[PDB]
Order: sequence, then structure tokens, then C-alpha cells
Amino acid sequence: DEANIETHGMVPMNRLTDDPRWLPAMSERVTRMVQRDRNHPSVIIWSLGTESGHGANHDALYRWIKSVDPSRPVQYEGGGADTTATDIICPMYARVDEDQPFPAVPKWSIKKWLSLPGETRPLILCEYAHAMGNSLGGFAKYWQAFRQYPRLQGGFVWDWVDQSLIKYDENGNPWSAYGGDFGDTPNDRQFCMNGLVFADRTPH
Amino acid sequence: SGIFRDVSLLHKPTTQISDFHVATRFNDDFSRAVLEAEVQMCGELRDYLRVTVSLWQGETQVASGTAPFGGEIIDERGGYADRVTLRLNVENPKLWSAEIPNLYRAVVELHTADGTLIEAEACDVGFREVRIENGLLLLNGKPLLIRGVNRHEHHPLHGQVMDEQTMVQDILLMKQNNFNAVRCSHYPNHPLWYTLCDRYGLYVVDEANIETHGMVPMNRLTDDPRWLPAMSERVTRMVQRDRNHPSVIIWSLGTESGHGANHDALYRWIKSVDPSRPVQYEGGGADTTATDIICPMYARVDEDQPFPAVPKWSIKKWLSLPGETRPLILCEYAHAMGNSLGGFAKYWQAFRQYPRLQGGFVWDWVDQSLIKYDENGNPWSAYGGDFGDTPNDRQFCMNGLVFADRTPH
Ligand code: NA
Ligand code: NA
Ligand code: NA
Ligand code: NA
Repeated sequence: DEANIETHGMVPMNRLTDDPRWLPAMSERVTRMVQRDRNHPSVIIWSLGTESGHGANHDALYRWIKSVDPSRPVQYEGGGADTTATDIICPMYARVDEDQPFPAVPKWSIKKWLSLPGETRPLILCEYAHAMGNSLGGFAKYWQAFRQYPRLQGGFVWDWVDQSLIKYDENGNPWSAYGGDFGDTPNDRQFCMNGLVFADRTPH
Repeated sequence: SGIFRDVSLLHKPTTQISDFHVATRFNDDFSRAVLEAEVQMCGELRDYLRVTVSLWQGETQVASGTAPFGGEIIDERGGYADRVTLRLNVENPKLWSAEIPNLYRAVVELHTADGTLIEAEACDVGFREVRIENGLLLLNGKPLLIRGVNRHEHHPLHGQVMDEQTMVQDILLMKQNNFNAVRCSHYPNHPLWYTLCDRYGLYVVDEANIETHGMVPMNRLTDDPRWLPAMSERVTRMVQRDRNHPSVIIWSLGTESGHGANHDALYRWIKSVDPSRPVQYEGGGADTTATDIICPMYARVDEDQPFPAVPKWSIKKWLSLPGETRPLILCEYAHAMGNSLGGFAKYWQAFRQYPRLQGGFVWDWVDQSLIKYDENGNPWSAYGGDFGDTPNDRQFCMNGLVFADRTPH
């Protein structure tokens, strides 16, 4: 269960989440979620949101959940996927054997990530195997690793269903539309379609 | 068998230096060091006795300390009247490493209050700190990458007798081929070996002469308290002999003797007597309670070998097993028997990518072949069984990177 918080477009990404002025707004998105869904057994992990960098507000809210509901681990990928605000190493698109040493927030090979000096947490990708169009190449490599490494406990494919929308031609025939087809601009065209199934749930 | 090592006569005074330990501790950035030297004596105790430990860097005396015998109070019965600890401060010490083997000379003088010398002992001193922190083996605060090799004391003509020329030839070839460490497989070496490693610069794993591979199970003796005495002497007498050599950075409890209670006892003994060096031992699974380092033999890079009780996990997988945090250094890998070393590059790619994978020691340095001569008097290389010896294990004694005569494979 994930809080409705994402400030991806900010520069840097944690500009708001590290600002105490936004702590109240963020806290409500976290605390009200917990108060609402804390009795559902299906919910086994709480998430502070996504792509909002790592701000002090995250640390405060991470602790609030740990204090209010100890029965569920708390995770958050922002700021490097292994910050002090997450109980689980939850990278997005970190590869199996290849490192992507980006400055500040590198994406280490998941196998290498587990044994970095002093690291002991389990690793579960919150996003991996981007299923955009003709994709999922190398998917088998992730599962061989998941099965061989005890602490590599899986991940969440990105994602389930294409976010395409229906439009109609002059004859009333419907067609699948993506970014920009509604005169919307700027737009990121087909990047909204990353699913394993088509919008009508027909499988890719 | 036989008297395969040097024999000599040593004359010592009645009142003598019976033992001395040198230690070097540092501050956070190694900009300052303290050389601590514990000295013991035998003979009659007298107030006029003194010990002076002086540290030299070339012909320049950098530090010196003098004090009468009588250690600090230790327990309800006092202290050691026959011991004294000198402590010397050393600013900006030149650090020792296999890269730059900086050495100082420590001179231990036993003398009277006004300067009459009774006798003097000394050793080469290498200022270096070896420690494991956050899962990494650190040398002077930096994570090592062991480019090691196992080296038996072998000579095609002289057998197991070691000479300076041969030792020097090996060290030069090792360094010329980018090796920075050696393992005394599987016993304390000829004393000159350590002196050469100290001066030329090689990291050394000093190993007790203990191997019971042929027992069934392998720990039948090492887990038997009845064999604790024999085992303890091979470990303790080794530490007492080589503890002042800077090249020795790790103690080994032996090899292929399974894991028994005796190993646990001796592991603790070393940890208590010499906290300056990590202790390792591969028996019983390479990651038992008797080793500070995960030190498997022939564990593969990506492929697991799930043997029961003592599995050899892929080294990358071994590091992150739940609860594991220790560094991993193979005490043996890349068995170089005959046309071999295929897949060697896979190990080094992993060593470089994973911080906690800090290398290993190749098996091994030189073929254990021996020279025999034909009816025409011409020499040829022989192996298992060529001397009538039986049972024997044939060519299995030749696993080196170089031929017995040191010609490279
Ligand atoms: Na797993
Ligand atoms: Na997308
Ligand atoms: Na490494
Ligand atoms: Na062999």
C-alpha cells in the first residue's frame, strides 16, 4: 500500500520532501492511508510513495509508521533505494549482474547490492523488467538470481496494463491512443504504455 | 624425512632477553603511531637492569625508550617483575605494505643503569595495521585485493630443503607476475622466508603445521581433546616465533582437518594473544566460528556446489547469505594442474566488482616434481610412484604455475 506522494519533477527531486513546510501535507497522505487500510491482511508492506528523492520528511514519516504499526515493514526507493527510510532494498530497474554507477544514486547489480559492506537487508525490486512494447527480454535472468540468492526475494514488474485511451475515427471505430493524441502538450507519447496486458486486458 | 633445515649453536648470557613482542598502533589517519615493545628476561632480577628499545630508519635513530624491569600491576599478586613494556611515539611513520615495504629497525638492548650492554636482539619493523571492519579486510585503512598464491617449500633436487637463492628467485618471479601475497601451505616456513617477504614486500598467511585430511571424518582428531596438546603447540609455537614479522598479516590454524572444538579453543587463544592479526581456517565449511574470513577452497564464481554439510557456494552468493558479513578470500582457487587456469578471468572480474570479494591464493606456485636420471645419466622430471612409492597419487603433486626448475607454465 503506497502513499500518494511523488514529486519527480522537482529539482532536485527532494526539494519539497526535505522542506519542513511540506511535512504536514506529506504526513496526511501517509497517516490517513494507514488509518484507512491498517486492518487489511493483504497489505503486508507500507510505502512512503515514489520518486521524491530522500528528504527528512521521509525519515520522520518512516518512524511514525514503525511506531504506529510495527506489524508491517516500511519501504521507500527514493534517494538510492537503500536509505535510512526503508526496511527493504527496493531499487527500480537495477540489473542482475551489471552495475549502473550513477553518482549519488547508483543502481548496483542486485547480487552485488546485497553484500555491500555493512548491508544486511532483503532486496525486492519495487520496479523491474519494464514491459514497454516488445519487451521483457532477459526476464529469465532475474528469476535465476531470485532463486539462487536467499536475500533476493523478488520484485514488482512495471507494469500491469497499458495506459492507452480510446478515441474514434469518422466511422465510429475505436482506436488506442497515447500521449499527445488529445492535443495535450508537452506530452511523453507512448511512454504511458508499459504493461504486460493491453488496456482491454488482452495479454501481450 | 631428516634434518632438512638449518642447525646451529646460540650463546646467550645468564641474564638474557628471553622474549620480546613488537606492536604498532595508530591514530585515525595514521599520521601518528605508537610502537609498543614488551620485553622479557631470564636470570637474576636486579634493580640496575634496564632495557632500551631504539627505533631506526636507516642510520637515523627516530625514537628511543629506556626503563627498568617491572611491569604494571596485573592482579592481586602484583605484576611481572621480569618484564617491561617500552612505548615509543612515532610521528608520520612510513607505512609498510606489499607496494612500498617501508621498514624500520628495532634494537632491543638489555643493559645496566649506566650503559654496560649485556646483549642485544633486534628485528625489522613494518608499521602497518591489519583489521577487519564492516566486512572488509583493511591494511592501513584500505581494502586489500589479494593477488595471492600458495607456495610449498619444494626443490627438484634438494627436496624440501630451502635455500636463499631459491626463495629469492620465487619472490622475484611472484612480484614480476603481479602477485602481492603468499600462503605458507601448509606449515611455518624456513625463517628466512619471512625476512625476505618483509623486505621485498609480500603479504603472508602464516599457517600452523596441522593437517588431518586422511582421517574419517576429517575432524576425528581435531575434535578430540586428547589431541589438543599436540595441536596447541603447533599453533602457539608458530605465533611465538613469527609475531614480529610485518609481512605476516593473517594466522591460519592449518588446513583440511575438519572443524573440531580444538580449532575453536586455539582460534580464541590467538585472538587473545595477538589482536593485531585476523585468524582464518577453511575446515568444516570455510565459514565456521573458527575463522574471521570466509576462506573457501575452489568455490566457483557463479556456480554453487551444494555438497552436504560443507557446500561450496558461488562466492558472490556466499557473501550475502543471511546473517553473513565477513570478507571472502579463497585460501585456494584456480587449480593450476597441467594445462589449466581456464576461467581465471571470471574470478578477477568478480574480485573487482564486489568489495567484499578480496581475492584468493592460487594453487599453487611450483610443480612438486623431482629429478631422476636415466641409464644415460640424463635428468627427467618424476612424480608420484616414480620411486616405487605405493600407494601413490601420480601427477597430482604437480599443480604449479611454474615448473620445478621455476620455468613458467
Ligand atoms: Na531469493
Ligand atoms: Na511509463
Ligand atoms: Na573486491
Ligand atoms: Na596436489
